[PDB]
Amino acid sequence: STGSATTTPIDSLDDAYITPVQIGTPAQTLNLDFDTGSSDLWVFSSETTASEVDGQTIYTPSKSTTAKLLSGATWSISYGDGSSSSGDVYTDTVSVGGLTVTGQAVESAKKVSSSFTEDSTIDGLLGLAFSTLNTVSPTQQKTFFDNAKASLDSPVFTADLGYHAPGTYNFGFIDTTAYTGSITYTAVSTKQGFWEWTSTGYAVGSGTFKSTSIDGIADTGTTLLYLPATVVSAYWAQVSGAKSSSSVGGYVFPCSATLPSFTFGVGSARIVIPGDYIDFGPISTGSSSCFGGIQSSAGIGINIFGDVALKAAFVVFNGATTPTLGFASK
Repeated sequence: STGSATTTPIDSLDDAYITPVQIGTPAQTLNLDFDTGSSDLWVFSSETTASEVDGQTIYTPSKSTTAKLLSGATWSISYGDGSSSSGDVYTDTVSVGGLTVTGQAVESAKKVSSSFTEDSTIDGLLGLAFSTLNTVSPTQQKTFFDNAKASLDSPVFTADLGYHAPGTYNFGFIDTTAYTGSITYTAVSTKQGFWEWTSTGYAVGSGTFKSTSIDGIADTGTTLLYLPATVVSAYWAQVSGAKSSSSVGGYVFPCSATLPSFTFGVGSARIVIPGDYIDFGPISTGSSSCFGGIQSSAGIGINIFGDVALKAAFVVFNGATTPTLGFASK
């Protein structure tokens, strides 16, 4: 089997991407944030505290003839941005782009933090990291990809995120029309539960490539590119007027600037992020100070190849017995 679904930016900045997902019988379609940095499929629901729902579409398990309470199971998750959610668990039928899993754990939110409530466009998350990170207790549950893997034509999914445009998540096949050149594969460590790999270095604009190992994670659920302070300083030093602002929470730059590109290494191959992809617009409405799309990871504990980086590439998440990651230009 295979599946193919379009993923769409939630706003004009590409702050995140939503993909429609069919849950239950008859189908209830929710727009979920596919997140290769976590491993829980959770949704706004008829059980979510009413004051914490503001425009989202909800899953109502009582209206699904295939829903079943997973007795005793609870979940609770906290994300790197300080947001969180928690609740109980049903199993139900879940379909993405024509690919159907029966018995998928659907984590029903009883509580969500303010940032989820405040984002009316995201109805929940669909985790695509390794199932060892799933938070369901006392019986950990499998991701959608883990459950579908055996049925797929090939045990892979691909992320093709658009810049200010829709893109595609495919399951079970590699669309050879969706990228240019060849796909360069690189090793993955699953020891932390992430799609964790080592970039071979970077360049800023037309500058020379610096060969240096950068361990980080491929994370479709993080907006920006978070890299070591040395790398980020070298990038922003090429932008007149750019500075790190403690009050804003990262590097800012004059909105009148033209930003240089940023290149990262994948083995001997190179992925070029155009400068425009690094512009996240005014820090507040009407400001001439703009927020940078490359930020320091020094306070995180891990480097994060988020959407800024991934949307410059066609990315293969290879879930073979030994997982690997593939990157191609497009």
